[PDB]
Amino acid sequence: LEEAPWPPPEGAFVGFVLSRKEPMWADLLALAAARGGRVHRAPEPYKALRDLKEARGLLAKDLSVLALREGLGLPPGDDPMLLAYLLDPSNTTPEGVARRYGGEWTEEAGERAALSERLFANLWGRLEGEERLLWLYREVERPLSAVLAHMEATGVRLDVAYLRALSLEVAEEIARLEAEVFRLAGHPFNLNSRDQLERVLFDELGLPAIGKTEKTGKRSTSAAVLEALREAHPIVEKILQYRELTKLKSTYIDPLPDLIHPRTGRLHTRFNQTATATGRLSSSDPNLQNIPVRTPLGQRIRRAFIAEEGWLLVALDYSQIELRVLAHLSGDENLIRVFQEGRDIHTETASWMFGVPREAVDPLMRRAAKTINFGVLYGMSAHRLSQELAIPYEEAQAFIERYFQSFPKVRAWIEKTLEEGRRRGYVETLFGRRRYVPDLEARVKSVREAAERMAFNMPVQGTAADLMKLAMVKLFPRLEEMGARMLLQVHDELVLEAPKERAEAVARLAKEVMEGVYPLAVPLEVEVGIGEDWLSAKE
DNA sequence: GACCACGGCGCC
DNA sequence: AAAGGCGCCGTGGTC
Ligand SMILES: Nc1ncnc2c1ncn2[C@H]1C[C@H](O)[C@@H](COP(=O)(O)OP(=O)(O)OP(=O)(O)O)O1
Ligand SMILES: [Mg+2]
Ligand SMILES: [Mg+2]
Repeated sequence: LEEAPWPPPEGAFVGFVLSRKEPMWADLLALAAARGGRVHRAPEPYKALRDLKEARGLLAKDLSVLALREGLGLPPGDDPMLLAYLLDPSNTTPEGVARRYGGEWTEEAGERAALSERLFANLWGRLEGEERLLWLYREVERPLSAVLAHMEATGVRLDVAYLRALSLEVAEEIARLEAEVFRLAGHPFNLNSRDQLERVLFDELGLPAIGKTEKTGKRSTSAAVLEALREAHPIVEKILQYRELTKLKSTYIDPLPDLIHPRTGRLHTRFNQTATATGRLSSSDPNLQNIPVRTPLGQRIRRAFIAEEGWLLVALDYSQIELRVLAHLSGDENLIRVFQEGRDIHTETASWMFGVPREAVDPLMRRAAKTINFGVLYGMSAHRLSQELAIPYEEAQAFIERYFQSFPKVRAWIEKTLEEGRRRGYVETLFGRRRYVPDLEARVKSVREAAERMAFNMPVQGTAADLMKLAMVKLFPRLEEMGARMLLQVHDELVLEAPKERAEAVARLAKEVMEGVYPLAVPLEVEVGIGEDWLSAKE
């Protein structure tokens, strides 16, 4: 491959080396580009960044985020990772993709640029005549990479001093709990070691082991086990409380304040575009899609995510999105009329679980009801239904005679979905995103049945993901116009930041864009709230 | 220091 | 522990 002096012509493919994976923290070690049988290697990569008009190549978005960090608008364009991921969503890393589609992912920018060029050639050919995947690439994934780059580079503000104070308070409560556990154990041990805990609970104390761990067959110490032991010894309660606190402390309270960026004063996640089997995004480095919210301490942590001075957070959450998608994908009339009319199913379940009027339902009672209706839907055991409801098997089985009894075409839809996955080797979303599920004709029931659950979940979860992504693509230019920002995506929700004076307008526009993204046989409802913090913006 | 598997658990 | 999708923790082990 011919070496030519740096600058490349327009439309060249880029290769780059980062000192580390996170583009907001990374030093740009090298930059190169490829076109027309020439490779161009940058003498000094930061300065060489100014010459490009767009990031075109493997991991295009990551380079674009680093460009934005440096005050440059270098939007991501074609990325062979996105083409390969649409073909087969197990194409998630560039190591894998290079080997599969015609090269080797090295640690050299020039080779990486050449690799991008020839991988795009090959992958663009594989998507010839794959009209619906091409639509997803042009209308969702490629434009979405730009949106996510802005989200990544913008970050979210975090109340740091508040989290530091919270840390010292939770440290004292943890100390209280561990001292009481050690007394009840009759000795101190490492309470964070589940192996040590196993021996204390089941050998030294006499408590009955319920279940076993999956890979190594040890006696389980999980919450589900411990809940069934909640009055068989006073120690179990303390352990459950200790687990809650140390999880939140070790994962959220302590690490997040140390991740504030020195230039932005904000906390920056990565939104991974080729990481799931269904077409959802993921978030990492720090994961901001699992910030807690259920428990009171969880809520305290969520209040730490705050609007910039003079701005408000706007949180928009789709209501019962997968259930509405199912009504559409299947065509079940009784499910369609429930949404056409305007009933609630999470609240319907909660008021019958807890045995209270509907007016007496609240947020945390609906939390319980989400394990039940989703859980039950995607192939839950009658037996486990009994456990989390905490009732007999006779009442848990008859619920899956009622949750299903009314809806003939859901069953027919699952079965149709499974038979097509067996035939074609893949299942698909409403827009034709594929997941290959090979184990549907496996000869071992438990493997076959796990594969089935995965297979009929994907059109549902994947369609909801497609809708949210499309909604993000259309919403983004409208917010830039209003001087507003998109901060986070959490599967079925978005969090925006709007100047105080334009917040209510932003809220109304965003809602309307999300409700009418792609009309279905049933309406999409979005709940919206505005606030100084992430918690209060939903309440 | 790094990587990994595992159990465990946060969110959707 | 009991018939969906993730990423990150501490442990325990390894190199
Ligand atoms: N426990 C779960 N198991 C499987 N899927 C889940 C679970 N919790 C949530 N999801 C999926 C299904 C939801 O439609 C989707 C979005 O989550 P979420 O907002 O919490 O519930 P929801 O959209 O159905 O109700 P709502 O928004 O009205 O409170 O993610
Ligand atoms: Mg939600
Ligand atoms: Mg695991």
